[PDB]
Amino acid sequence: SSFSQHARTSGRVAVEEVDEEGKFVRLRNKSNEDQSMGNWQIKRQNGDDPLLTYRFPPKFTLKAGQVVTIWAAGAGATHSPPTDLVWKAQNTWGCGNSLRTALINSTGEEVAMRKLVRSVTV
Repeated sequence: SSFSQHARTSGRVAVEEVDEEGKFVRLRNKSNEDQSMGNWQIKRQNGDDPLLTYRFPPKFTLKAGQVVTIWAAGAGATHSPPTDLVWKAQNTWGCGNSLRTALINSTGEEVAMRKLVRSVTV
């Protein structure tokens, strides 16, 4: 339309419930390989606006079909590990044209991506 919703997956991760206009990324491990989320980096490019990333803690692992939730400080989400990873340096994305969000896996390969693409999307 004048907004297209997208996400794309590696398999053993899917961006399963992607909750619009910067509310949450509900992340599930859709194929059955247990992946180390202590070795993650969640990263975002916002428009022609700033370059952010959020870094993960070296202790945790995602299960072959469990659920996890990562998101932004004032999005209605609590600071609640290892289930709700709430980041500080942005509270959500209160203005955007084309937002590209993606998680970098347990070995540093990009595996589960979410894109919200609005005003001037070809």
